Amino acid sequence: GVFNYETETTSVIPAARLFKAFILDGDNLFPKVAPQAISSVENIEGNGGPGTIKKISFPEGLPFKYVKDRVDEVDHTNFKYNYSVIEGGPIGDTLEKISNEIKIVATPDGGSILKISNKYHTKGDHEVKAEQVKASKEMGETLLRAVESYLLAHSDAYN
Repeated sequence: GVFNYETETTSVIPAARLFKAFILDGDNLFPKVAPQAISSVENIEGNGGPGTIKKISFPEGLPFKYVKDRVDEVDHTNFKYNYSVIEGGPIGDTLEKISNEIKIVATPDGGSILKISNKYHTKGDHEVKAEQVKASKEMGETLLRAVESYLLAHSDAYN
């Protein structure tokens, strides 16, 4: 009973840059440029290389505790990022596993669009709640905005 939440977002930053900074360096940004969304990531070790895990931890006031993500390999030339949320967040209820695939696209006059693919893997019970898909899509849009204005404020970081 998986759900295919194929959504997307828009950013003024070109695809490549948005990737090297908002998708390749979110651990040294999300918290800095977005201390309101992330607090610090812990793991990124070298145990599985392509497909390792990470422990993202938000600041207090969170209804959850943290979130482990699976890089599931990563791209670069075509700006692609196949990762997962697995354990972490509102786990339980009706959402145990979650595989997300992202694909940035550069436009001749539209900056870059982030094609997000939230594949939810719940376990029977009720179906994924769009509202829930929105909360996560909310932290994702806010972060994109953080790394979006971080490149301009700083000296063109990730250039």
